Amino acid sequence: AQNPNCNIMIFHPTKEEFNDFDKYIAYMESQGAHRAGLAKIIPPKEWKARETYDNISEILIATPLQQVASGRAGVFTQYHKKKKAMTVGEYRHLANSKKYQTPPHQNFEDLERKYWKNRIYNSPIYGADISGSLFDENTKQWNLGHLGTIQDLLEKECGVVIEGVNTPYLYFGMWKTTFAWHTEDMDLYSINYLHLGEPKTWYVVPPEHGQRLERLARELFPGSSRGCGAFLRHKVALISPTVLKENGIPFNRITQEAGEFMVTFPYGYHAGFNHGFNCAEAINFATPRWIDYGKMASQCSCGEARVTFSMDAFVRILQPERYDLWKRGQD
Ligand SMILES: O=C(O)CNC(=O)C(=O)O
Ligand SMILES: [Mg+2]
Ligand code: NI
Ligand SMILES: [Zn+2]
Repeated sequence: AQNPNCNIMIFHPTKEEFNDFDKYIAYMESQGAHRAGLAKIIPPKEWKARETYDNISEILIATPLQQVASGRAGVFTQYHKKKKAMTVGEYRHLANSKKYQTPPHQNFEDLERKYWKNRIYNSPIYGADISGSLFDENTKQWNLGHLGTIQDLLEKECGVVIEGVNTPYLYFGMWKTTFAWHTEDMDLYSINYLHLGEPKTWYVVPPEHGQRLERLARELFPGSSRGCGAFLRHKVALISPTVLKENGIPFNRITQEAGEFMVTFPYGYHAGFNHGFNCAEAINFATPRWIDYGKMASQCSCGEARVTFSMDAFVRILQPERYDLWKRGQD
């Protein structure tokens, strides 16, 4: 069995190996990459996502989110308070202000220490889930706006034609902006490209150990657990590496820098934070190996998780028994 300790693997494809996306994903899995839940892909040196980022300031963040924390430093929830619209140029200036900017630090480890010590005492503003792309249309390799769609994968594998579309999303971050512990909708893959700016630190639990994280989360967030049998789908709960180590949960960590891709694999729980002003692009995708994970994915039916139009069909075809109750949650 390849990668039996479930370490995060890092890949350096050549320009020739960068042509066929599906084939490279299947290669990475042949080497065991999926066992970690997360992999890093460093693009060939010849490749570029676009020529420059000099003209992005007029993108609108229509609903910036202020991430307000509650709890203790290592075990907290966050709620998202909606703020007034602002441009990317305005958001960048805000990120760089004395109130919100990255503090002085020695290296990524010192910054990680400061994040876990101090996150709860501040409320950084995140521009999340903005439909759009920063890949140039002429970029033919690993262009997250030109991937094969999940609806077409389900059709190729299972023969059933369904409605829905699959498009990318932009994330504009600042120091302390936080992504809570989650897997993807329907336990899909994700791919994330850091277009510009400061790094993003990731934490991940191997898929084969995801239920260990779920059981800890039910202990640590006991009212949320009683409210919903899949409450990590709400994307609000944080648990620090120190707490995970104290409770024996297997995990790994890695820092993504500008110019690098990360892939999350089906049922790989992940969480993390941004080091300073940055812009990432991400999208979900599927392969043949995902289909069995989709059939088994938990669902939020309490009504909190409220998700895309396209997830309807996935539930309807892969989880017909749940369909009824899950749709009660979504209406
Ligand atoms: O970058 C972020 O804020 C969160 N992204 C992801 O969870 C992802 O790509 O799967
Ligand atoms: Mg612009
Ligand atoms: Ni994710
Ligand atoms: Zn719920």
